[PDB]
Amino acid sequence: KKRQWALEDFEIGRPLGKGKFGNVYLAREKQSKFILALKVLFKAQLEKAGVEHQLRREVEIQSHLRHPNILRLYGYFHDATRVYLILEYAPLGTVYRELQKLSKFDEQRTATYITELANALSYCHSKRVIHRDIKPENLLLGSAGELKIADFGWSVHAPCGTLDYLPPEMIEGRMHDEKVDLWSLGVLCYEFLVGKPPFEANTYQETYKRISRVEFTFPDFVTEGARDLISRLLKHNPSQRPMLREVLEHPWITANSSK
Ligand SMILES: COCCOc1ccc2cc1OCC(=O)N(C)CCCNCc1c[nH]c3ncnc(c13)N2
Repeated sequence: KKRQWALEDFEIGRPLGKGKFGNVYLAREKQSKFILALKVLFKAQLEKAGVEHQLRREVEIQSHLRHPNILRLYGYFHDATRVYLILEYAPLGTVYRELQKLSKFDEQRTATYITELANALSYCHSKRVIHRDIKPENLLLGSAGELKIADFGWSVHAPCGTLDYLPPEMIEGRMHDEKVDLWSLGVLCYEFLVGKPPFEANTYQETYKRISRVEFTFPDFVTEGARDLISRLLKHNPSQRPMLREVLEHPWITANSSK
């Protein structure tokens, strides 16, 4: 990097969101006036949870990712008690909150989100990078409503968390592959259109069985092109899922996506 960062370089503004390990704040770099987000994580929490060194890896990965639909990490630093991530600010907030406000997305908004996700994942696959738990809460909106993936690139542990967004291979304790991200598109496409993710339940263990079985239904208003895309992405067998190019070339995506 070009700079040594300290907290005194930044004027902190209001909280943008509150996470398990800490909060995200609006901030402004004092000398340049550059507005950004600062995500502040407590070291003690990271340690106790056993994710401290995992974060380090994901930050290094993230620091090398440049793409209009991937939230930019500009730098990072620390002090005795906290880690600080210096991020691109996404002024229209999370897709989660947009989904709550609208209850569900129309086909053009969904198709365009899926296209933008798929471009970002395709850029990440060209670097051998994958994701885990891509969820509306981790997807952000830029100044012109463009999707930004905030969820860092995933890095594994040595060889309780929510199951909604995980593919069969992750949960059955099996080998995994970039094709996890194809499963993620399927889950997200469904959730964008329907308003809830497709394997939801009141219990984790029930959600587990639903995913393993790929057991889900479509409400009557979900159209055939959409049912086609979602069903090809939610294949139990990773090899039967399409490639990212096939998602971008799918007639329902091309009929509804903004070009
Ligand atoms: C290990 O860390 C990986 C990076 O993860 C994140 C980077 C940036 C994020 C959120 C990230 O994770 C999710 C999280 O911590 N939440 C509290 C969810 C709230 C979303 N924030 C709302 C928000 C609004 N405008 C923003 N501009 C930039 N970043 C933002 C936000 N938040």
